[PDB]
Formats: sequence, structure tokens, C-alpha cells
Amino acid sequence: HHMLKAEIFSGVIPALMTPCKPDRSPDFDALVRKGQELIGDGMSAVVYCGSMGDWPLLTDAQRMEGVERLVKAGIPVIVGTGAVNTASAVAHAAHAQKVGAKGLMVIPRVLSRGSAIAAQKAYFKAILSAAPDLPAVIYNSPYYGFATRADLFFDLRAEHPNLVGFKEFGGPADMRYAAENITSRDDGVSLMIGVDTAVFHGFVNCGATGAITGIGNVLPKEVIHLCNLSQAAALGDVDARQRAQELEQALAVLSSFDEGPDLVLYFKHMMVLKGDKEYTLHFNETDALSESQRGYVETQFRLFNTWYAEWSKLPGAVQRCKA
Amino acid sequence: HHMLKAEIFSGVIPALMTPCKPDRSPDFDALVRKGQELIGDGMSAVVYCGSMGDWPLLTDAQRMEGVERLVKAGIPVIVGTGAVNTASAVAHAAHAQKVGAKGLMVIPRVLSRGSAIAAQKAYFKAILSAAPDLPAVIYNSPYYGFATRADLFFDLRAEHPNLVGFKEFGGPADMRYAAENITSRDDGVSLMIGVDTAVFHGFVNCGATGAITGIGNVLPKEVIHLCNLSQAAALGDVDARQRAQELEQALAVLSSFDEGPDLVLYFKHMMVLKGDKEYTLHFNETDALSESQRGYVETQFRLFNTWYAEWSKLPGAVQRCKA
Amino acid sequence: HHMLKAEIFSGVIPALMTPCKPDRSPDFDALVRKGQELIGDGMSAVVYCGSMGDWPLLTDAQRMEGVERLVKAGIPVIVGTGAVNTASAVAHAAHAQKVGAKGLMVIPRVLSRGSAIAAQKAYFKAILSAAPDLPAVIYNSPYYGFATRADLFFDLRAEHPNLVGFKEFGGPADMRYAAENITSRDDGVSLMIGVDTAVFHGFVNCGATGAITGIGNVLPKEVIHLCNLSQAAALGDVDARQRAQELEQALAVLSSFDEGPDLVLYFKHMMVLKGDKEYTLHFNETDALSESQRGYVETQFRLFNTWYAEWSKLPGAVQRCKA
Amino acid sequence: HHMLKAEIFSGVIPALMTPCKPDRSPDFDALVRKGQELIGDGMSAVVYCGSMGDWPLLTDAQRMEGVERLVKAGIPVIVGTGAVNTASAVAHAAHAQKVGAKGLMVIPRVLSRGSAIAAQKAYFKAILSAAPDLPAVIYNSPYYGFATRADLFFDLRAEHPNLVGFKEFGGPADMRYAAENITSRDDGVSLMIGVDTAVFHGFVNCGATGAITGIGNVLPKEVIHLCNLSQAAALGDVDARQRAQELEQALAVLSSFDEGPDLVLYFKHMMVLKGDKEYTLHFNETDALSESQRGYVETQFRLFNTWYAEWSKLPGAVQRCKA
Amino acid sequence: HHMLKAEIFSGVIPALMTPCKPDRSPDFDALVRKGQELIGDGMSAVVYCGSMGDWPLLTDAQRMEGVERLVKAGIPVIVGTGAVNTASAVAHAAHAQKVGAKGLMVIPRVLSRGSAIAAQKAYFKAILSAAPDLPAVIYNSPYYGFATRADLFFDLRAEHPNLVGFKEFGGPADMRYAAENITSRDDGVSLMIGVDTAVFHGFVNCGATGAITGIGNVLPKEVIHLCNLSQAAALGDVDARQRAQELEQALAVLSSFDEGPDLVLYFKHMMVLKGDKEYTLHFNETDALSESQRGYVETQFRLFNTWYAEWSKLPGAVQRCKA
Amino acid sequence: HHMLKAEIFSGVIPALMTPCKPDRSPDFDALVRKGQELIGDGMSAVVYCGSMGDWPLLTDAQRMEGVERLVKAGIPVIVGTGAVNTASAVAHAAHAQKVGAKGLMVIPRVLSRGSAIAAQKAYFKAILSAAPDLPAVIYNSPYYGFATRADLFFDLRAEHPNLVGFKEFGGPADMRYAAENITSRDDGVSLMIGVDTAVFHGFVNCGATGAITGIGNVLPKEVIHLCNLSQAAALGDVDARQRAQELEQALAVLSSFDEGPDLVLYFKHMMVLKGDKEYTLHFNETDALSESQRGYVETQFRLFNTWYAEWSKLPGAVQRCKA
Repeated sequence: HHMLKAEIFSGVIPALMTPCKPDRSPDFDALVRKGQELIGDGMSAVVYCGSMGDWPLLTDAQRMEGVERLVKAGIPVIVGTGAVNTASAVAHAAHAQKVGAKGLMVIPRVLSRGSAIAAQKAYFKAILSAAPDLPAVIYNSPYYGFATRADLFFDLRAEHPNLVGFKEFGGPADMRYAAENITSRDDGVSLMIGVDTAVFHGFVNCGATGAITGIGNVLPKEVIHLCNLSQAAALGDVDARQRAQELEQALAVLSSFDEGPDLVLYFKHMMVLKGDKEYTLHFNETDALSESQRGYVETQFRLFNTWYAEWSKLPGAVQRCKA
Repeated sequence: HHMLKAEIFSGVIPALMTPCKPDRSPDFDALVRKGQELIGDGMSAVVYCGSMGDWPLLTDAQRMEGVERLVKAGIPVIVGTGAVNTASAVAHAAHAQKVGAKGLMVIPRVLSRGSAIAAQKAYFKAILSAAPDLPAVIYNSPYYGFATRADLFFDLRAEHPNLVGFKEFGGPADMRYAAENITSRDDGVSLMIGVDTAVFHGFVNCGATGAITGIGNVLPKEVIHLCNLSQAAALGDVDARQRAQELEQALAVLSSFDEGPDLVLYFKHMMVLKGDKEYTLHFNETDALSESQRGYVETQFRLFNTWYAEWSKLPGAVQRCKA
Repeated sequence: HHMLKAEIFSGVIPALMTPCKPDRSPDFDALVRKGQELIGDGMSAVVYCGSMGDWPLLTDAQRMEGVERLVKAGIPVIVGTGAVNTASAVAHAAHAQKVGAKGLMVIPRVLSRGSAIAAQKAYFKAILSAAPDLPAVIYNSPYYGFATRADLFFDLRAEHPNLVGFKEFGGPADMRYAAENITSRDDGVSLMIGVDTAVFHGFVNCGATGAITGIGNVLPKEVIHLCNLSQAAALGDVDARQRAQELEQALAVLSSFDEGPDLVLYFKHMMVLKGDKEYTLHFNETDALSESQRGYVETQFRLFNTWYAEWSKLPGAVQRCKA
Repeated sequence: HHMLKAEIFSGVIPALMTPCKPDRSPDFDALVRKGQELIGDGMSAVVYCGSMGDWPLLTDAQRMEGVERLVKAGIPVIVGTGAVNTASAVAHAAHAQKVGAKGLMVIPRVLSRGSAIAAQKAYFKAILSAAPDLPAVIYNSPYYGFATRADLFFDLRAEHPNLVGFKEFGGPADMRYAAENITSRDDGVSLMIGVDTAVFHGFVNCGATGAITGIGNVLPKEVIHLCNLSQAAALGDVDARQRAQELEQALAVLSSFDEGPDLVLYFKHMMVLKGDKEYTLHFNETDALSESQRGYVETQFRLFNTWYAEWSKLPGAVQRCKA
Repeated sequence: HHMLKAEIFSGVIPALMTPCKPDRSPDFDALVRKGQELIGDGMSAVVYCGSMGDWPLLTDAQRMEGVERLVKAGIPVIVGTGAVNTASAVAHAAHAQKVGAKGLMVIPRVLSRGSAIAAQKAYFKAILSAAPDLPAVIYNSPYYGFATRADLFFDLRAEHPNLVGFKEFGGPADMRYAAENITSRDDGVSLMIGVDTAVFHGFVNCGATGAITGIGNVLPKEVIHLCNLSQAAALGDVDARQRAQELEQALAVLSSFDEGPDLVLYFKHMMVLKGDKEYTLHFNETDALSESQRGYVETQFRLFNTWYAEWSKLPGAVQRCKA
Repeated sequence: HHMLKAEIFSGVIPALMTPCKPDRSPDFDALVRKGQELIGDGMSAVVYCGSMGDWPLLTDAQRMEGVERLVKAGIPVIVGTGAVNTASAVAHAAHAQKVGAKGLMVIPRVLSRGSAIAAQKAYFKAILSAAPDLPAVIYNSPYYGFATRADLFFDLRAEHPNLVGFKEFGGPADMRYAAENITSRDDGVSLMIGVDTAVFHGFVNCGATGAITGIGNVLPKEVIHLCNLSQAAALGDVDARQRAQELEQALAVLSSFDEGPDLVLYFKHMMVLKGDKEYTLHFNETDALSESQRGYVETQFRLFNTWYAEWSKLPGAVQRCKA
């Protein structure tokens, strides 16, 4: 069969941060405000609560409250199912379906049996089964000590028709593996870019349908610009292919913070630099950038903004592909 | 100064499994029964709730109930502080001190900022600070994407005098590193063996004071025998050095299950093979050994038991060092 | 079901060398003589034509002639299907069944699509299908740029019930993987030792049913002695476990030539040192040990023989387990 | 001495595929037609039968028939000597000289003694000696488990003056090694690009004289364009250096299929997409791209063609350097 | 505090070669001439005697004579403290301060205790203490079997306020580590580029203040051009960012000789190609490029010069940023 | 030809430490006393000045004075040629021949061109040429960033007949490589054990003629005992093969200090523990074991001594093979 790809996995999709109130509990009003703003800027959906959202630091109830709030605001939500155990992940998925979220981000099993593929298969089945009506994407990362390859992916999809996507945070070779062996069938399966540094490669070299973004919370217009240029390049455009690469290269240092353990520290600090004070505090009192880290990101943020202010005036694909 | 090592980190110490009731909730009565039995067999203390105890699958309340039950039974308890976040780990530590546990097993930060050493330092400080009166051991493993080396260990101990030990699950070279650079000072610091395959190396080559054991839940007398022989070898005994190595080698396959992701599946199945039916079920309904895995452990369990039944009759150190 | 393991994959089984006539064509009369001798010495079967037999240097017709000759002599033969292409491998298998060989050694695809698992699956199916009545073992080695894991093995066996074994030339961890995940089911599947250095580990730690041997062509009685001791150790015998390891250790250097590219040069030279002049020449005129290599093997052969002459007089398991 | 480089190793040189007749035997008429077409398009020579030509799947007689047919058509032929054994490789070389091929591609020993450098030296000598009048290039690849370095190359060339080139399929560092240490002497030695992804690096950074191409069978004009631009860049041209890199980058995904095990599956499928139906079947009945692989290459082929149709209209070096 | 960076570690700074007289003793007159010339060309300082200067081949007295000569000529000198032992390194540092050199390049301990971090800490302290009034940069390289990380760097700087810089010869990830964690504080610390291939990355992505250059001895105007363009790119300039990368890419092969063991052979030969005959001989009579190496560098030197002659005429940032 | 191995490279040979006077200059009287003592204990020769002797910390004159003193005392001396440059190494070699040392230890080039094999070949030639009448051994270690393999070794020996040995400090596989490919010819070439942990493997598995020892300075009788047992095992003795391995295993921790950067700190401290106070100070004022390192070696030294005191009373090979 030839099947339409799931619309919820198309376009540019921020994985939202959870802002803190002054008492270091979640500020759900601020979460919804930012979600609405980002959709207004041109994002197609949001992911909540992912690693950008500090999921391990929040209770399941808090995450579910945030999901509810975002959905009730009319924002298309892909729910993150990251969890300490099967029962928790399944609860996230069941709640997503109950409240009318639009998609599911299936995160592998951690802490108990993480490297066991047999465990991962059962865990994915349990999560998919809990939200059968929601399109689902599996996250694949070497962080888990195992890879979901084509065999496992297609065995899951045979029993779980909601499994329609594959989100790669790993390197370009892993994204290439997915494009060649999983996501280029006729059957409605979507590759999603899952790390900020792989946008051009994903869209142009790998046939990606959409990008889940960290840095796009901070620089939405610039990240949408890059995604648009990269999609135009994927149509064969000559100018856009050149401009996309220039923009990705200039964004590379800021995007690279998404690859490391301090991504929430860096991206919340950049939110603060753009004037959003509610991103000042972290849930853990001692989590903070070092003095050098703060200086480095400030320098690099100023550099990118200065370069973009002039580059973004250029004629041709640069104008055509703005958000 | 020359300081006595902490007695709680001496001897042979099972990291207890949590048995399931038929509804897959914890059977605390059975947990206490086994803890009492193992102390009776010659174990010096127990660890609860560690990875052997399925900590990620239990609520914090359940773990704390188990700790309380064990302490109220008069069992010396080292509390596992494994957690999804700082607040949870600190709560485990605070509860340990409140109820009169005898020691603390400090597990590093996971899932959020795991590889960041700055994060680990603050996390360890928070945990140690929460139970200042309890001797504490830090667990060190490559699983965490970072190592606690001498610099960090001594900076922590300077501010947290309860930090008196260092539990290595990693390879023999990592245990050697600890012995050479951390645990061989005069100052009351203890190296603990933290994987079942490193007992002889730990006691004889590395000066270990005690062993935290997985397989010792199943084969307590045989593991105490190995530890005793290895301690006698550490005094310079010729016979015990030879016999310890023979026994470790024979135990090696069964002990090696402690190194992998399926350790709880293997060790609960061995408990069942020895007649303890309460170890039949797992908290997750689908977690089970495969047919081949079950056959392999059954074969190897029979082999070891047959060999030990005859070897354990030999004269000399083999008799002297029995539990 | 519980099924008997295939008898053809039990015991000690030399992978025969092909001796050269003076014109460097195969000496089939000598091949049959040695095969008969080795069975007489206590070997259970032979493998022909494997890498020990110089398969790439012989035509398919020559290999098939040798197989025919061995079978007509009443020797139980496991046929090697190593080949440059599918059609060749399938021809070897079909001939094996036609002439009444007793088993099949399934070697993976080489030179064309070697690392492609999809290719390997089809290739194995083609070979197994060509000799449905012959018990078959798949050879697994990192040399091929891929591993046959449990999933592939069981998918093949579901469609090809003749697939009943798994021959590992790789390291002890790979043999352990096979024992834990493939060969310890109740269903009649056999692990075969497939490198000379892994005999004790295979029988005792991995449940192996038999060994395919290179060095056993040269030292049949000594290799059968080691296999017998190792099998007795697998029953739980204390003495045999100690003696097996002593004998393996003494054999280790000579056995290690089986791991390298020059195995046929080393083992033919050892045949010559024992008085079998027909092993002097190689099919390629320039293939020869260097002066240092020749000196090294001569020294090590003398050393082992001297040690064994005295060690093999010891009482107990050493006498009980002789061929 | 200063010596002219061998003309046969200059320019752009497809390693031809062998098309199948409907019965999966070679279609030699079609082979010659394509060879003639590609020379007409601007290729300087062809390689037959290399890995692109499915050498392991064909008999020696079939390969030699194809070589004869190509030579009799007046096509300059470099003969591939890939073989299962020395006698076969030497036969290919002797036949090449007999029939008037123009060059020799010397492929290392496989399957027997592959990693032994002593074996490789003798094997190369045997092949070179069999066609003394034909200029010869040695193929160097990590696939063989050994590298031909300067010492071996110059020892061979001292005794075999026909050895005048060095074809690198390995990475850019290996090509750099060859340029720095082997091929930049005054003495008539040529570096040949031997993988489709290394064209610019080879010509500009490494002094290459020519390229043996896989993708150039499918996209001859575009590959000649890239080679021409890269050669102009090697003269110091500013525009060509920029344009060469743009074209290589756009060709990179299609070229990357040359690096993997499925190169013949991908490139025959692309031939089919361009209308050459005789490239439909493979010699092995079950060798075929998967559905995803087919979708991936189709998408990427369309993308490249669309981009090139517009990019190739640009003024300057892009026009000057067309085939 | 916010502190000005040390001016001596700004700009472009050649690590000078020591030319030989015909008797293979140092030609100090020629050393001073070249130092003066390079300052005249636009270099800000020189380093002497570093690895470019053949420090291990010269006596301490010879190095100190060269330093004296350069300082007396009015050239700003950063003194290299590379040494076989602590006493030697400290003597270099003490002499630097005595004669009025402007900075210190602190090279780690070698040959005795090289991998011991405790040894490195004491060694750095000894060197820094010997020249307290001179700004100092520590060289960091994997060549030493250890890395100076932030902890060690800041512990040294707390006791040695002259430690104000960090020179990275390692890869881009190591330079990134330094920028993120060491050199981006407000406190007057400078990252210096310490390998010729990392200029753009250092200035733009890592906030570098200056570059110590090998190839800049040979191509001073072109290296200053690259540094200027890269510094303009670090201000946010669009044109300069593009042009810097074009120039770095064209310089990449010549710059890459700085990464290898033969850097002095390559760069002295290039000096000879530009007409400086005093760079003909080496201190060791047999040290010389091979014929292929000489051909390779000659080809690549001609290529770069031809490309630059035309590229350097382009309007815009290329003109603005010339030396 | 069949040639006698060089007697100077036979037996057990300490690489002497250089004791310090209270002013941290060399105590040559003490050096000679210890050298004489060790010969009296049963050592066959000494090496001076090697890394054990702190060569990088001493002047060439000091080393040569020590060599002279040892030779004038009638001790057979193998001179270490470790050096910062060719001229220094050659001076050591020339002096060795002048004063009547009995052998040469050829150490590779460091600090300048270390990884360049062309450089190493010329450097070895220069050193060998400077002492043509002295038997010479080349040291081979991965520390140098290159390996001397058979090709280089035999090319050197063809022009330098004094090159008669090969000293391996690397792992067992590297020693095996040497035995198989270099040192097992008939031609008078000797493999020397060059790290304390490889004694049994060297003599029994690799045909070594002698051992250069670090720990043997401290425990001469025990190291000679191990060497004697290992040599008896190399004759085929059953008892000695078992006892050698027991003794090596017990010595393993103390021997392992020879593998690391702190070998001189550990072995001088052990000399002090045995009552030799002249081994208290190091040439560098701050070089000292840490508190933990000191505790570790003290514990392990006591353990070994206690075990040996009883083990060394056993009948059989243990008595026969004492010094």
C-alpha cells in the first residue's frame, strides 16, 4: 500500500522546557504561553514532557498536568513517554490518548534491563498498546545501549499499526541507516530529525518529514528558516541547498549544546538572554552553568545573532524560505 | 590519623531481591525472612533496595517500607539511594538515618546530567549531607558515563566525613586504581567488592574489606566460603590462595550473571531452583528468562553444585574457611 | 519438545588437511588413509573440505571426489560448504546428500555481499534446502563481518529443521552468547567448539557437544584426552576439571596456530615432524613457513611432547580419560 | 629518472557491471554495447571484471570471454584479477596479456592466508610476472586485513617494472598516505581514485591521475564533469575548486552506495531507472534491494537529477569542464 | 573580576625554525633575521625554542643564546620550556624572565612519569614559579598521555597568577572543551590555537585570542590573512566567515604537515622552495624528506600558491583583511 | 648458519636504580655496591642507565661515570642508550665500547620524529655503528608510537651483525609475534623479557634467553627462583611449570608496578622497606608516592613476603630451582 505520512510528525516541533515558578515547581501557565507563542511563530506541534522538559525531575502527575494544559489550549501535542518503569510509561501513553494528544514519542526502557532487546520489544509493545489511536514515533539513541533496527521496527509495526515513525538522535550514519532500511518504504513511515545538529542531513540526505528541536525553543524563526531551506533543497533547489548549509553551519555551536548533558542549562540560559526570565531557575537548586560555560554560550549567542541579522537580508532562497 | 574501618562495610553482604506477592506487589514478610536467614547463614549485613532489589520498579514508599521492616527485625541495613532525581535520593538517605539503618550506598545521578561531573559532585554532597551519621560508600561504575576518581573522592570526604568507602562494580583495573590511589590510606577508608566476579582480586590484590553479593543470596554458604578463603589468602596463607581461586573459577559462570542486564531474572530463577517459590514472579509481567537462558542457568547451577559437593570435602584451608 | 542432539555433532572431529601428491594435486588415497587412522584413534567423524583442507585452492570437483572417497571408506563425513558463490555452496550440499555424508557445515557467503545479513539469510536457506536430510551446523565467525544471532538462527530453524547446530570459532564471549541464547534449549540443538583454543570453555562453561579440531589431526590422542577430561569436568568431576585445564594450557601455543592465517602451514609442518611426509608440499608452490616460524613450532612441539610424556602418567582422571 | 605516467591509468574509467540475460547468464553483447557507449560519453577505459562486474559469481571462462569481447570491440580494458586462488589470478593476468588488454588491476589474495603479508607479496609477484607487458595497478583496501605500504610497493616495483600504480578504495587518510609516500615520486607512478566518494580529494589533495568509477556507469557525463572540474582545480583554478566540491557534495549519497556491500544492487537498479532494462536481474535469484532501499535510491536519484539539471547551467567553470 | 587578556598571546605568532650553519650548528644571525622579517610581515611575537625549533636537538645553552639574541633584537619572545627534566625546564623559564622575554610556553613533563598527573602538576608549578612575572600558556596535547583539564588548570592559576592561557594542539573537540570550560571566563584567560589546521575553528567557534603557527613561517602573509578573516568572522561578518573557510580549506594540506612527525622537514623544505637556502640542512645529518614526500609538498606548494594568487584579488573581505 | 646466542643476554639482569646522595646527586659508590651484591645473589649482568636508573634525570656524563664504575668493578654491563637526540645516544654507545661494557640496549628515538620509521631505522643504524663490537638488543615498546617488526630488524642485522636481540616490554601478543617471526631462527638471536610481568610467558611460550628485571633489584632471589623454574618448565618439566606459574601469580602485583609511570617510585620505596636507606630520595625533590600508593605497596610487599616464606619450603621443583 501507499499511505500518507502522519501529519503530526511533519514540520518543526519544539521539545518544550518546563519553566520553574520561584518555588521550583512547574509554571504551567508559562509552559502554555510559550507553547502558544511557538505555534504562532510557525511551529507545527510540540513535544511534552521530553528530556528538554526535565522529565526525570517531575512527577508523572506534573507531566500529565502539563500535557492536559497544552492540549486544552489547542496546541498539537506529542507526548513523551520517558519513564523509570513500564507502568509509568504506559500511564503516560494512556493519558495521552485519554486527553486527546495527537502523537506519542516512545522512549526505550531505562535503569532495569536497558540493554536487553527482549525487554525493549515488550516495553515498546506495552506503550504502543496503551495508546492505539495515536501515531507513534520510537526514539533511537546509543545512550540506551541498544539500537532499534529494521527487524524490530517492522515486527512492532506489524502488531501496532500506530507505530509510524522513527526519531534518530544519533549520528549521521545512524540516520542514514534508518532512511535506507526503515523509513523509505511507501507505507506511511516518517523519519524525524531528533538532534539539533542533523537538520540538513535529515531532510536532504535522509528524507525526513519533520524535526524535533531544542534550539528552536530559543530561535524559532531561525530554525524554521533552516528547516524550510532544507525542505526546498530536498525538492532539488540549487540556491536553497547552498543557503541551508550556510545557516546550519552558523547555527552549529548553539545547536551542539543539544548533544550534551547540559542541554537544559544551556537552552534555559539562552531563553533568559532573550528576555524570558521564567527560564532562570532549575528544578534542582544547584544545577547551573559554570562561569566559563555561561561566557561561552553568551559569546556564541551574540555571534550567531549578529551574523544572522545580516545574512537573513540576502536575496533569493533566503527570503523565499523565511517562516 | 589512623582510623578503624567502618564495621558495616566488612564481611559478606547480600544485595537482597524483593520477592513478589501473587499480585506483583512486594512481599515484605518474605523479604525480612530471607534477610534473617542470610544473616543466620553468616552474612554480616544486607543492602536494600539496590539494583538486585528492582529499585526502579518500586515506589520510594515501598523501598522505605522494606528498609523499615528489615531494620525493625534487627538486620544491619545499608540503604541504596538509587533514584530518578536528587530529591528522591536525598529522601532515601534521610529516611535511612531516621529509622536507624547502619550505612548508606550512594548511587550516582542518572537520566538528567549523568555524565556531568559537576552534577555528580553536587548530587553526592546532597545525599551524604542528608545522612551525616551513617557511614557511606559510593558506587563507581562505567554504566554512569563517568568515574569517581581520587580527586573527587577526597574532596567529598573532606566535607563529608561519613564518606568512608568505595564500591567498584567495574573491572579489575578499576578496582586496582581504587586500591592504589584511594583506599589504601591509613584513614579508615574501605574498598568494597561490588560485582560477584571480582571477589578474589578484591580481597587479595586490592585490600577489600567486604563484598556486596548478588549470587550470595542464592549460594550464601559457598560465597562466604570463597570470601573466607580469600581473606585468609590476604593474610599470606598458601593453601587458601590456591583454594580460593579454584572456588572462584568454579563459581565464575553463575557469578557472571551479576554483570549483565538480566541479573534479577537469573538470580530469582536460581532462588526458585533452590525451592524458594516466592521468587517466581517479577514486578513486570513480561520479564522472564528465555527458554535457552533458563536451560543454561539450570545446567550451570547443577554443574556447580555437583562440583562443590565433592570439592568442599577436601582437607586443609577448604575445611578451615567454611562459614 | 525435548529432542536428542544429533550424534554426528558429538565427540571429536578433525577438519582434515588435503595432502598433496608431488605434482601438487590432491592425494586422495592419503586423505582416506589419514581419515581412517583418525577414526581408529578415537575421532567420531571428520570434516571435509574445510579451511584446514585448503578449500579455496581446490576445485569443487576435487572436493567432491574427496568427500566421496571418505564416505565410500565408511568414515562419517560432515561436508564443508565453503564457496565463492551460492551455486557452488548449494552444489556441495546437494552432493553431500547424494553420496550419503552424515552432516553439513554451512559456511556464510563471502566476497559478494558478505556483510549483508539479508544476503546471509537467503544463502543459508539455499544451502540447507539442498540437503534437507542432513543435520547441519552453521559456522559463526567475525571473519565474515557479521554474526548469526539467535533471531536469525531460529528463523532459519523454523523453516529448515535440519539446522541443529552452531559452530563458534570466535572468542569465549561469543561462545557464551550462543550457549546462553541459542544452544541451551531442550530442542536438540548442539554447540560445537570451532577453534582449538576453546575446548575447555566450550564443554564446561558452554555445554558443547563436540569439537571440530585442527591440532587434533596431529595430536589426536592428546586432543581426545583433553576433550574427555573436559566432558568429565562437565559432569561435575573435581579432578578432571583441574587436569583438563592443565592439559589445555600446555596445548595452548600449538592450538593457537588454528587462530591465524598460517594454520595449514603450521599443522602440515607438524604432520611432517611426526613422520607423515605426504604433508610436505602445499598446493601453492610458494606457501611455506618462514625460518623463524619453523623454528618456533619445532621448539613448541618438542616442549609439549616432552611435558605430555610425563604428565600423562599421573594417576586419577588423567588415566581414566585417555582415548 | 623522470618517466611519463601510464596513459591507461588516466582519466575516468568505469568498472563495468555484467548484465544478465533472462536465464541469468552473462549478456556479453550488452556488456560490449555499454562499454562502447561509455567510451563514447568520454570515459578513457573500462575495468572488467571487477567487483562491480560480479566477479565471484562468474566463472573464469565467462570473465575472460567478456574481456575478449571488449578488447575485440576496440575498448581499452584494464583486467581485474580478483580470484579465489593464485592459479586463477595468474590465469586472468596471462589471458589479459594474450588478448591485448591495456592494463592490469592486481587484487590481493583472499580466503586463504589473506592477512599474511608474506603471502600477499608472493601473490602480487605471481600476478605481475604473468603479464609483464601490461601496466599494473595494485588495489589497496582494509577489506583485505592488510595494507600495501611503500616498502612492499617499492620492493615489488624493483622486480616488476610494470607495477606503476596504486588504487585506493580506503579513506582519505589512506589516499593521503599513498600520495605522500608512494605516488609523488618522479618515476611514473600513478595514484588512482578507487571509491566514488573520494574524487575531489584524490585529484586535488592527492595528485591522482584517474578514477575508477562505479556511479559513472549510471551518470557518466556528471562524473566526467566532476573529474574535469577536479582536475582543473588541481591546476590552481579558483572557480573549478568551488564548483567541484558543490558537485561532489550533491553526488555524495549516490556515490556512497559504492562503499557498501550492495553496490551492484544499487547501481544496477539505477541503470534500470535510466531505462536500461538489461540491468534488471542479478546472477543470484534472491539478490534484490529491499523495499526501503529501492525507495531511498529512487528518491535520491530524482533529487540529484533535479539539482544537476539546474546547477549544470551555471556559467564559468561549470560550462568549461563539461564532458 | 574582569581582566584584560595578555597582549603577548594575541595575534599571529610563528614558532621559529632554527636554521643550520653548514657545520649543523645553529645560525643565530639567520634566526634573528627571520624573526625580524616575520614581525615586519605582521606577526605579533615569536615562540622560541619550540618543537618547530628542534629543541631536543639543541643544548639548553644554544636555546638560551637564541632567546637572548631575539630579545636583544627587540622581538617579543614567548619562550618554550620543553625539556628532558624539571631542572632544565625551570632553567629555561628562569632565563626567560632574566633576559626579558615577554611570555612563557609551559610544556608538560616527558620521558619520566609522563602520564602521572601528580607529576605534571608539580612540574607546571615549578616552571610557573621560576618566571612569575611572565604571562604563561600551558600546552595541551594527547601526545603526553594526559590532558590538563579545568580542575588542574584552575588549581594552578589560583597559586600562579601568571598562568593566563591554554594552547591546544589537539582536535576540534579538545579546543571546544577548553573554550566551554576554561577560557571563556571573564578573568583574562586566553585560548591559543596550537596547530595549523585549527585556525578558523579556534577563532570563530572557540573564542581564541591568537595562533601559534608553523606554516606561517613560510606563508606569513597568507596565514595573517586567514587569521584576520577569521577574527572578522568572529565579530559576525558574513563575507569574512565564507572567505576564511575558503582560505583555510586551500591551506589545509600544507597546514596538515604541522600535525605529523616530519613538520620540521616539511616546513624547512618549503622555506628552501621560497628561496631561503639557510633552511637546507637539518641538525641530524640523515633527517630528510623522502623523494615522494618532497614531490608531494612541492606539488601542493605550487597548487596553493597558484590558487592564492588569483583568489587573493577578490573584492570584499578578502581585500579588507590582508596583512 | 647455526650460531650461539650471546651470553650477555642470558640469565637474569637487573636494570639498576641510581641511588641519590643526600644532595640528590648520584651515589656511584652505592650503585656499584648494589650491582656487586646483585651479581653475588645470582644475577648474570646489569643494565645501566635505563629507565629504572632515571636516565632522563641524569646528565650524559653522570651516566657514563656510572657505567665506568660498574665496569671497573668487574660487573658485566649492558649499556642503556636512551637519549634526547642521536648525538647523545651515539655517545653512550661509543663510550660503552671504549670502556669495555659487554652489551648495548638500543632505545628508539624520542621527542623528535618518534613515530617516523625512516627516522628510527637511521637512528638504530647510528647507534649500532658506534659500538660494533658489542652485542646489541633493541628495545620494542608501544610507548614509542611504532614497532620494530621483522623486516626492519633483519634489514638492520644484515648491515649490523652486532644486532642479536630483541627486548619486548609490550604485551604477550607482541612477545609472541617476536618469537614466531624474529627470534626463533637458528642464527644466534635472543628474545629478552623486558617487563616484569611477562617472565613465564617469555621463557616458556616464547623461547626467551634472559630477563631484564625491575622488581629483581628488590627481590633478587625470588625473581631468580621464578626465572629458574620457568627455564626448567621450558625444558618440559611438569612440576616446574606448575610452580613457576604459582610464583609468577603471587609476584604479579609487585611486578605490575614495572608497567606504569611510577616504577622508580615504587621500586625505590621497596628498597627502603628492605633496609636500603640510600633509596629514600629521588632526583626530583617532589617525586614521591602518595599516601595511598605507599600503603598499597607496603601491604602488597608484606603479603608476598609472607606467602613466599612458606611456599618456598615446598619439596620438588621449588627446592631444585632456588638461586
